[PDB]
Amino acid sequence: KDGTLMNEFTTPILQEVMENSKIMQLGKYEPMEGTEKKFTFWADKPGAYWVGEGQKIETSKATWVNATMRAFKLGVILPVTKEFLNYTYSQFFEEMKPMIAEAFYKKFDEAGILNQGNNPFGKSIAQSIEKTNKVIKGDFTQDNIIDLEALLEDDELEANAFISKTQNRSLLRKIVDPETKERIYDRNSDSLDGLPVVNLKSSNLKRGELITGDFDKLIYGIPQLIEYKIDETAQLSTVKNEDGTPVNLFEQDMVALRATMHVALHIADDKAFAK
Amino acid sequence: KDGTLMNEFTTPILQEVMENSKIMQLGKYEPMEGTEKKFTFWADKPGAYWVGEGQKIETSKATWVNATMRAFKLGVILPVTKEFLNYTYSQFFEEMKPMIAEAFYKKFDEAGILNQGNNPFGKSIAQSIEKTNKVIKGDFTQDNIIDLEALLEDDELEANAFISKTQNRSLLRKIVDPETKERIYDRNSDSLDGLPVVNLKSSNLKRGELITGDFDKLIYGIPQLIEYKIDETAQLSTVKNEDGTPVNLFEQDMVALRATMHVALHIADDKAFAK
Amino acid sequence: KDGTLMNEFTTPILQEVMENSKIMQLGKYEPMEGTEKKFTFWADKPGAYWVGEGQKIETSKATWVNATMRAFKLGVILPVTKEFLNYTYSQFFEEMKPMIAEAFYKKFDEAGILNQGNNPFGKSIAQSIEKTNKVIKGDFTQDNIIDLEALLEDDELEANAFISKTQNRSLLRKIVDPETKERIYDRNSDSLDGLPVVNLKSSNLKRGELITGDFDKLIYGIPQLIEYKIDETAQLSTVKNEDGTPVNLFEQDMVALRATMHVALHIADDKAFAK
Amino acid sequence: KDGTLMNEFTTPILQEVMENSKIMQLGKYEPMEGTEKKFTFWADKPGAYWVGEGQKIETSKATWVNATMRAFKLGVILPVTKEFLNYTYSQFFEEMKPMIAEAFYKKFDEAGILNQGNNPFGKSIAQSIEKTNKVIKGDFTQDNIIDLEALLEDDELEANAFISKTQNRSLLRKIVDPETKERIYDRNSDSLDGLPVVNLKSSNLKRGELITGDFDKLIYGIPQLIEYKIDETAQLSTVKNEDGTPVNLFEQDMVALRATMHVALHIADDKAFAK
Amino acid sequence: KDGTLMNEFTTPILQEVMENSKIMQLGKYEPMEGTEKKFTFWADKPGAYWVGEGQKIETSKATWVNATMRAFKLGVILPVTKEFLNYTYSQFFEEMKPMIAEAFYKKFDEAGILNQGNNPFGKSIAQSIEKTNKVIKGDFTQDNIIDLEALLEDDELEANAFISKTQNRSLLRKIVDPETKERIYDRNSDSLDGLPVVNLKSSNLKRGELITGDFDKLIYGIPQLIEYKIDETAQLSTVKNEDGTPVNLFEQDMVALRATMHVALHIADDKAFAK
Amino acid sequence: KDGTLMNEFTTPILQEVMENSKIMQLGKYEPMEGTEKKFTFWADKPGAYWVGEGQKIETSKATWVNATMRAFKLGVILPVTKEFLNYTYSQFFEEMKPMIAEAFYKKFDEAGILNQGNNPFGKSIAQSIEKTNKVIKGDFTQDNIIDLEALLEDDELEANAFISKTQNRSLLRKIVDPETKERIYDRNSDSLDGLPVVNLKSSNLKRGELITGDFDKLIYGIPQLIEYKIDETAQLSTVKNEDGTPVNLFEQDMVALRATMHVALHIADDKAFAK
Amino acid sequence: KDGTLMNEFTTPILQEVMENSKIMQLGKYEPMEGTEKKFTFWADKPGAYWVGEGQKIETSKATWVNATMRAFKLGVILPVTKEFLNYTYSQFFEEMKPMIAEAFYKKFDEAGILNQGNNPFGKSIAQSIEKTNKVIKGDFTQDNIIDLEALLEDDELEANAFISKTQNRSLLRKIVDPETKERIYDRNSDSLDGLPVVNLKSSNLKRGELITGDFDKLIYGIPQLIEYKIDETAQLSTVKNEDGTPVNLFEQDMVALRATMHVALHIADDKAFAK
Repeated sequence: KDGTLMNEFTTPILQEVMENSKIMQLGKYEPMEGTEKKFTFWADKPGAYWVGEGQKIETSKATWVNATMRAFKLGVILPVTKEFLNYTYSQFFEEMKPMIAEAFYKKFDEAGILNQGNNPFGKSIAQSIEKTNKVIKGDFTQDNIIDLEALLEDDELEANAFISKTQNRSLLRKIVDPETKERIYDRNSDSLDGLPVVNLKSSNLKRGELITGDFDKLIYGIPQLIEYKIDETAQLSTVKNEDGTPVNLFEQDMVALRATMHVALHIADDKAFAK
Repeated sequence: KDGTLMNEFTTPILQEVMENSKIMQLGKYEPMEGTEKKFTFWADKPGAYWVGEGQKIETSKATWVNATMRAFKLGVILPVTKEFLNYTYSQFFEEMKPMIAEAFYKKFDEAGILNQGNNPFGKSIAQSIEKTNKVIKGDFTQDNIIDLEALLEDDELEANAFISKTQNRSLLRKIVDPETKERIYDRNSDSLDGLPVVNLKSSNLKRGELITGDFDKLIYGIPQLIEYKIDETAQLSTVKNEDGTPVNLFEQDMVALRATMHVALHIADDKAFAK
Repeated sequence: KDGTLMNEFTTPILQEVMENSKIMQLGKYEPMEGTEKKFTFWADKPGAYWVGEGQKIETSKATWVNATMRAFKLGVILPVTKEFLNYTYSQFFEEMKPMIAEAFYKKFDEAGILNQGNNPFGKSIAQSIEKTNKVIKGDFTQDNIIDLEALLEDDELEANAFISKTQNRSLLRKIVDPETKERIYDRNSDSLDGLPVVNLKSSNLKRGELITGDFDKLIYGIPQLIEYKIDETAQLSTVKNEDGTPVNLFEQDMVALRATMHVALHIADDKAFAK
Repeated sequence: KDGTLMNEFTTPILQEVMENSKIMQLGKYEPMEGTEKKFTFWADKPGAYWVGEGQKIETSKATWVNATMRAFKLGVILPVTKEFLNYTYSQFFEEMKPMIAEAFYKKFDEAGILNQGNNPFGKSIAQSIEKTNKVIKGDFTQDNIIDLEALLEDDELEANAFISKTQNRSLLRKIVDPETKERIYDRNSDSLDGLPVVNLKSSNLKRGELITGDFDKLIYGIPQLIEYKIDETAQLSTVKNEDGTPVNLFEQDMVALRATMHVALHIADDKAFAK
Repeated sequence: KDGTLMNEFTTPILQEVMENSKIMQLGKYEPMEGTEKKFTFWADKPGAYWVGEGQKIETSKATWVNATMRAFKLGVILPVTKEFLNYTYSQFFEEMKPMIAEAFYKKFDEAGILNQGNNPFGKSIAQSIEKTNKVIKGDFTQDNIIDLEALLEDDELEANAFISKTQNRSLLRKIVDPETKERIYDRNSDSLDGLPVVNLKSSNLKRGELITGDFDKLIYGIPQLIEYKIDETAQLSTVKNEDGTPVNLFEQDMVALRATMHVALHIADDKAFAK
Repeated sequence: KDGTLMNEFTTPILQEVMENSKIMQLGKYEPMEGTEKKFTFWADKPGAYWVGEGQKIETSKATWVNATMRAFKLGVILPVTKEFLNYTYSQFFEEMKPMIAEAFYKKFDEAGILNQGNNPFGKSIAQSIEKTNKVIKGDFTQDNIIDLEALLEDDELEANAFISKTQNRSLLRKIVDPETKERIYDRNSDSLDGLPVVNLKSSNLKRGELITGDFDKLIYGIPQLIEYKIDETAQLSTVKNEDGTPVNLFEQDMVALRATMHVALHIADDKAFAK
Repeated sequence: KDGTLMNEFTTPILQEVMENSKIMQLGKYEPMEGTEKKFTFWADKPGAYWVGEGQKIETSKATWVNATMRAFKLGVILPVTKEFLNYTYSQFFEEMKPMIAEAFYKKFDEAGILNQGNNPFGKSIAQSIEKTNKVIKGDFTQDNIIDLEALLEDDELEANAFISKTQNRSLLRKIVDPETKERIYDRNSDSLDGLPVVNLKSSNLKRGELITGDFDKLIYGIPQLIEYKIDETAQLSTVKNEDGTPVNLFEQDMVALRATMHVALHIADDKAFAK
């Protein structure tokens, strides 16, 4: 069990959607360190004569919580000896240094886009649904999607683009208005009211389109580094038993990433509710 | 509390609120205390040739009380001490003068278009609801929006621009007529039915566009500051707080912007009512 | 009486009603001395190898209408004495030449609809409704508006222009036809109706919309006149004995305009009535 | 009694009546005193290796009628004295020859296109409605208008041109269709039907479309010279007493016209039903 | 009595009906009256370590059919005596060959389009509708016309051209269509559902949408004059012979046409039915 | 009964349409039986200054099917004696190789896209559509057609064209989009949204189109092999009766062309709702 | 002659009428439609070194009343014929306009000072009767005249000149008493209390002297309308008595002016009372 030589390559199933995950979130400006904060609150009070009204404005909301990339894998442990012996599995791990790094890049944006993904904690849509009642309950319609865009507009803002899941994109494109097109019906993605939609692969989102405005994407950069020591799930091949093993044999490259997502005031959400 | 070495940042909202205050209201400039407005009506003569019938009416309108801009409080006082010590906070104090100037029009629009803190006797919606009930009850529709414009135009007038809210912006986009697909909100130009309409973004207005013809903007400018003594004083952790608290040293920045608005006694409104 | 300063004079409202009055109801500015005449001829015969019988017609038309003039009188009584002392009241009567012109144009255009002073041959709409039925009680419809235009087109000649009030203009824009291409509304063009529509603000019409074939308008009259009262509506100033008679006046400015309205053969009529 | 100086007829209805009276309604006009039209019916019979029998016969129909425009009575009698004295009335009588020429077309169309105007040697829609019916009377609708074209195809198998009536255009425009085309005419389109035809003035027919395809209106019509003796109607009063009609001195212009209409059993007529 | 007289017969609208039969069929001319075959094709599907099993064989259909063109009877009896004395009636019988050819095409088309026309064995419209429900029963609709083509597509056959009638053209135009464009009878291309449709004169049944795929055109030729012996349709006393023998009279003018048509079960003709 | 030689060949306008069915689906050809496998996402870490997660996906995919062109005997029994004696039926069996190839393309597509056979079985497009439940309930409408194309583009890559069944193509031709453009129809090439829709002759597919772009199509080659010794009996008789097929010359040739198809869950299809 | 005049002469004692014009002066001259507001005293107190406490006040004047000068009665009618015929009397009427200008100033000053026949509310004697009486009169005395100025000084007001009638001037200057004080007379003008004062020609009582402090002068000019209309209001006797109707003949000129005197808080006035 676990240890066979065979040619394997991953293509356009998850890696294609991974590269555009944070770009769909619209990461306006990438900061060096997690210290980006908004200060303006805007204060004024109108009187008439012989009166002095006071005004105060001071705010700071910085986002800094690094999320690591994938370490040495249990499946790659059986393939590590195949990497040393054959050229096929070595090129597979070298392609993984970009493919699985993109998967770590995908899950980092998914932490903000979905509440179930916990890494950044208190960022984008994950913080939006809990703090503000922006999510519309029920079936996503052409009028309901514009009503979802109203929730993003309610906090003195405007929605840029709506992030769509693999199953949520079908339900959004199915709905069409009484007279207006709404569902595009040509080649382009179906718009909620006017703004274009971008696809983002998610595990939590199934029905309804969530829209994000201004939430920054800033990172140290998801890389790859070859190492000998990594503690995870135990793996054994022949004449060996592993219980507290980490440093003994090299399985896969311990990739390093330090990513952060800037928190927004209000971002739109949509979900199907049944009782 | 400390309050030292901080970077002040402004979000893209103050620039939009300041420009739309008088532009949506169509406030004509007048260099006088209060306001003066005129209205005239002439009479016609009979069919038979002998003598011509005279008597012609002349009516005048005036507005009172110009709302003054609010001075800086304890929040800006903590930053002004940092402005004297640090180079970065010194430019922030001058930027605070410009931000409050934008907020001065924001309070003027709240007093002008809405009845949130009425400084003038005719406050668009307050002038409508008290004198002539032209407001349409119920949900906003494309047929109902033109009918709302019909309510203002019936009393010898014409609808120029409908003041849009944050929730009303996307509510107009959702609205569509039985035959006509026109709504105008997602596009660069937004109109109620045909004639151009600008968004006001007010705390008092909840849902529904409110049309208005002519108004006034007088003697308005920007904040004048040098050295000011506070009267009431907001509660703060930094520096001493007292009942008769004022500062001789640089802490508070004074403001000077007085403006008054006149009503034509014919303006439309829209609001949702529960069945 | 009070008195008070005139300050300023309005022009904005009267300017729109003055220009559109003569062009309304398909107006023709054709020069006529005293009265204009129109004639029509008809013949009918069929037969062979026998005596022939023929017929001939000669029609006569008359249009005799007098000038519309208005003095300063009881209406501008507080401004008549104020003309000698204040600069605003003196310039008011000179500017009233264009304001009373709007009133002189107001009665001439209203005579086509109905009006109190019927200078013309009855009324261009009332005599047309008595000759041919076109008006329907209830509510004006978009399909019915095309039928109303066809109602004038059926008798004698095809209709070109449809006259409408300010309240009717907003009501016609609210109305939409069964086909998308058929309905024009407020969104497309200045005119709501399909055919050429002219705005005429009058108390006699008040939401009706009636069409006309072809009617002529001939106007000639200078606005320069000054005399010591003739009509006398109400007493002025109150300081001397005896009040009522038109004898002895301090200041009065009269403006005359002699205009004759020529009757059309066939026109349309439409009015709304509550059930 | 007493008529001088003033002359010239405007002729608003006579100008358009001459164009589409017989020219639009009928296909071709081939000049003859008694024109004859022919039609052949082909025979066909199929069988298995036997003799083929089938009688084919050609049926011909002749049309001969002379409808001349007569010299005018009563009206021209007062005008003849004015023609001899004044140059204006003499030129008016020569222009009346061209006006009566249009009236001769009006009398020809009344008994040629319309049902029973002068009843000039039968034919017209009157012959079609009595012998073969083909009218299908009812309410004027979009389905009923197509049924009029279908009635011509059911009896003779020939497509018919649009109606030449202005009073029927009012009933035609009021009709609404499920399709976007609607078919209304007058507002933008020349004709509601498939083919294009101009509306003509009707004296006998009140309401309903007069659609006819293949027809013949052969004519030899021209204005004739005025003679000394004529008797038709009322005699004119002057210095010498006269009661019996003979003219003697006064002259009225006649016309020599021979117009005939040919039938083809393909004409549409609509009539309103009320019980 | 039937008196012989010199008269030229008109070609009328019947001359265009000749080309309709072959154009609606859209089939190649076969060298002789025989048989046309079509393959059934297709074999059993995929399988490893298994038997192949049998496949379908080609099936031939009957293409040869008996037909006859009728000769002129007692209808051309008065014309035969006029042919001997005058050159006009003699040239009329030679020109009647083209008229008889139109009748010869009319009999062939009547079998393919209708059940009332009896000539060909196994009617194209009648037998196909009886064997399988392809023809629409009830009200004529634009959506129902596509449904008739869909019934033909169920048997793996695409409709090339729709068989149009003069009565059916007005019925198809009156039917409401979901599309904003709308074809309506004929404009330039004339389409029933999508592809181009040809008009055909049909006295039998009529007033219903018909569609056709591929029907055979066959060799026959035109008229062959002999002027001897006849079956005799009308008996008469002096104009025609009582006994069917014709003796030596040249009223016969024999015609030769033995054509045929064979088509697959795809063509269907809709018919109106009363509830 | 009766196995007589006819010496007649039947082909074209049936075999040509079936050949373009399976190849138009667009898939990469593979040398041996076995599909290309792709790994599905590697797991990621969430925390900083910790061990990190380690998991990688293993790729798995397979496609194995051996297709064959069937040897005919059920219909080739009479044709076997005709092939051995006459050159026409012998050349017909060689031309039947192109007919069997059409069946080989038909069986490859019908098992996948329509699930008529179980050749693909596991990797069948219709079976995958049932497993995914992406099918739209109801009639094939313009709104449903755009939703069907979007259903594939949401889950995976956007499909090129929706696979038609000719009968479904005609029903979809009746439906047209909201914008001024007809969907598919019969202009030049039928298209669902982008690329040209491939019509496939199917027994299972009748109404509703399935959209698949990334579906594999691979074959061993073309079907051509020798004929020797009888197998699988359906019908065999001429002079002596037989129960089981053995001995003598073969009726039609069994031909080898092993084809297999792999799927990636893209097809959706549409089913009509019945109550 | 009664009405007829040959030689016209200028009016005697012209300097006395001009002296009354200059007498109506105490508190400047300002031209307006009504009365202009004059600000209060506003005093300030020294108090101490550090604390700065004072007072500021503003007073307002009510805007009312304007001047008028009317046409002369009876005597003007005699002068009307003389002015029209002779150039010398016409120049005398223009010189009479300057004499009536002196009378216009005389009327406004006299009615304000005595009898209260002015339109102006609160002036000299009318101001004393409404607010507070300063001096009581019975017998003319030197001590009583000094007490009148002391009564005005008690309400904080300094008098510059005491205007009085010609009958009261001699009584105030010279009085039989024990000791005489303050008279002047020989220097420039006779004094009542101890200041130089001008006497005005007015219809006033001989017993009782009046004193003025501050009263505003206002004017709009003199002699505006020269040509007179119909005379009816004035009582005429010369040449022809006018009561009802009168032709266009100028008798006397109409003069236009506007006067309003500012109401003083303290003004001295004395009125005679019986014992």
